[PDB]
Amino acid sequence: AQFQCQDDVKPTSYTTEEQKLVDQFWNESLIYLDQYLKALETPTGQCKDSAQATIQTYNSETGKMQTQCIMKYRDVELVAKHLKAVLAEPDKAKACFDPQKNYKAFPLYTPSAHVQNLSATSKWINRPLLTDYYKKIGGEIGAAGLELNENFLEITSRTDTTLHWTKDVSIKGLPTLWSSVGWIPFYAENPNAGSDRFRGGYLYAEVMGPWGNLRIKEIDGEKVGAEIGMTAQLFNTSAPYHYHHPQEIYMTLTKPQCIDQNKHMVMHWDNNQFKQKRSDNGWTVNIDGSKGKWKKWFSNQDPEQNWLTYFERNAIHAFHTLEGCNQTIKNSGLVTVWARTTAQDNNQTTQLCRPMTGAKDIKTMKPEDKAICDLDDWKP
Amino acid sequence: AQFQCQDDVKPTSYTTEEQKLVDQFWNESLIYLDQYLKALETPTGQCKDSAQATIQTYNSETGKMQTQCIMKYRDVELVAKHLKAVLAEPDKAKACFDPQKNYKAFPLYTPSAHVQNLSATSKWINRPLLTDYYKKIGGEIGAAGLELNENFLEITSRTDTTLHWTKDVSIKGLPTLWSSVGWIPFYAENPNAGSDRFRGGYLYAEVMGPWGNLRIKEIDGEKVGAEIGMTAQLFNTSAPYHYHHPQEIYMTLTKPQCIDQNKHMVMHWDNNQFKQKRSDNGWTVNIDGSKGKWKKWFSNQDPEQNWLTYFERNAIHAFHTLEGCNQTIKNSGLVTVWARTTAQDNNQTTQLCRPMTGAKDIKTMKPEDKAICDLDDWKP
Ligand SMILES: C[S+](C)(=O)CCC(=O)O
Ligand SMILES: C[S+](C)(=O)CCC(=O)O
Ligand SMILES: [Zn+2]
Ligand SMILES: [Zn+2]
Repeated sequence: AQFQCQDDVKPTSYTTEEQKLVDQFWNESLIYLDQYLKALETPTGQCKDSAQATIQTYNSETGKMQTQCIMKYRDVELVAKHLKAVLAEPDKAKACFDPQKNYKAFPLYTPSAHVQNLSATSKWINRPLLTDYYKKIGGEIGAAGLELNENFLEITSRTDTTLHWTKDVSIKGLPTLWSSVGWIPFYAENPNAGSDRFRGGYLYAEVMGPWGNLRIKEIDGEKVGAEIGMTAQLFNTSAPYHYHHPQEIYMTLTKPQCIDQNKHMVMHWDNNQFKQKRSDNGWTVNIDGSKGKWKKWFSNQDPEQNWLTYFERNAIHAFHTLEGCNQTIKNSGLVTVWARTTAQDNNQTTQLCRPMTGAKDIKTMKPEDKAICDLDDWKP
Repeated sequence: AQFQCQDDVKPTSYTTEEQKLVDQFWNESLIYLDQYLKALETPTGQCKDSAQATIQTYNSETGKMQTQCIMKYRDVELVAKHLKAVLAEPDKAKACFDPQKNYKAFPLYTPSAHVQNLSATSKWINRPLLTDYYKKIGGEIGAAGLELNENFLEITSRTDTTLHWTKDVSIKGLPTLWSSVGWIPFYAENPNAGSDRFRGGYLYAEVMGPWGNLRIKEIDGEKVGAEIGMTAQLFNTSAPYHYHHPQEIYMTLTKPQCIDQNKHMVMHWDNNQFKQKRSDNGWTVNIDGSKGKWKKWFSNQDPEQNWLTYFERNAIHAFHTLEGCNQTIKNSGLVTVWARTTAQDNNQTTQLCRPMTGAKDIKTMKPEDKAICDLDDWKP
């Protein structure tokens, strides 16, 4: 195969010792991507040829969850094809890999000195620390950011990978990877993202994709849409409803402490539980989960049975960690392997549904509050 | 100096070709022993006159590791004294060396044909192969033994000796030594030794000592206690707690792939973490590491910082390779330079702590399981 790297991949030269740190980063990245391929292709449930993914937590006509075998989607097929080419010619793909030590586009972080201490690679990369970031921010956002990042190892180690992975892909099994990838406080600066705790208590990182460590633009003339990484959301937080053009996959790693520790919702934009109105090149979708109506839209997540979910384009989705033992546990949360399949086409912006009532209660947004989602059409 | 060999050292005539093969073995043995001497005597840490050794991974009064400058121990001073005499008059000491080609006391092995082929000496010695030994045994012990011995060179080559050794003592630098010494599956036939994978996945060999290639009984009327060799323990294994009369020294060669790949515990018999009751001519020591209490007793091992440990008489110890990247790595383990200092006095038996109850299973013992150690007094 012929790899064309992204345009911000630059020639690099390392000392003998530095190259060992980069090679360990690369090797664990390759394990992550081989396990990712196996997670897609290994059959589960009643699917004969690939993994059974939840595509709607609540189908309006059936009143139950809806699944699909994940390799039925052409975009997922292409992700698998590109991972296979990467893994078959790793020396070629590695031309497109760098540790993002001097990445200028935007800041990338490491949670804490403790996390940094997990690997010589992470100490050498020397990203700014999120403990420093949230000390400067202060307030309730800073308190949530400190709770997550000062306890990041413990939160992210509460995982069970034994059923759907043949190698531990968590921070315990791949500590150089998790300690060295660029972590991003994606909601800390966004007032529309809801509560102070959710904004300070959310992080994600990208191993592979247009902004990750492995940045391949094309393989054999095909645009690489794969964007793979991880996410971490502190316990006792709720987020507003989300939607976006790119299709998205989540594999839950967290071993819950109670059955309803981690709940999630995904429903297609044209689901009859919502009200739709055509708009200039899009849809206005009204969501009304008031008076307990929201509860049936949310399903419990775990790393064995309800572990895999696939979001079609503009599907409405949310992650909810307020119920049950979230009111008593400590240093806990929701931790996933995350991906998007079409990162190089359409609009990648993560959109948030807004209060039907207005910016005023934007901070107290939960799944029971009536919301409005302004969807845009995508290009075929 | 005057050397008196052990009683099973016999005179043997060699052809010119055989003597050459014996000589190469002896020459690498002398390098191994000279490096051993330097590892004891070269100051490290805050020790001014000799190497800083860990003697307790967890002191109960301080809650921290405890160290000692290793030449403060009179038995270590005597190993150093006797190594110096060997190195000063190697022709005299060579009278007590033989390749154990026809050693009668018990079987000695070579891991595999591949390892055997690493040196003309080992091909000539023609030990029985552990690949053959474990094919016959079969089952889960045999599967572990084959995994270790089919991949012996890869496992034992994952070493970094640059910091504390001036010549590489690993298989990569002394291939005749490592391929020719007699390897022993010390736990393969011991039903008390714990899991089937630990039992098949353990090996040690003895260069110098009462059962080694160099078998000196006395130097200048002093009994030589020195017993020096190497150990290999396959990854993803744990062993029961150990104890024994002879003092013991471990120098870690494996370069870990995660900071917690290779963990060890050593705590003196009278450590207040345990409960002691005076028994007949000994001490009953009860150990309770349940509910995570064991974790603080175990320290990470590497060849640079926590590379040297010294076990006082009857000190409880264990080596634990279940954590972290042991759930992700392959063809890996823990490899050490091993020694005992008083191999000619008291009871040399390696003792194992047992499960607290009759219902408790040996095949599952891990550091977290309550255990009972029946210690015997030594002769002062
Ligand atoms: C925070 S991420 C990794 O951009 C994905 C968030 C989402 O849209 O679900
Ligand atoms: C003689 S052995 C097989 O090294 C005993 C192992 C130990 O007690 O550390
Ligand atoms: Zn999303
Ligand atoms: Zn021992």
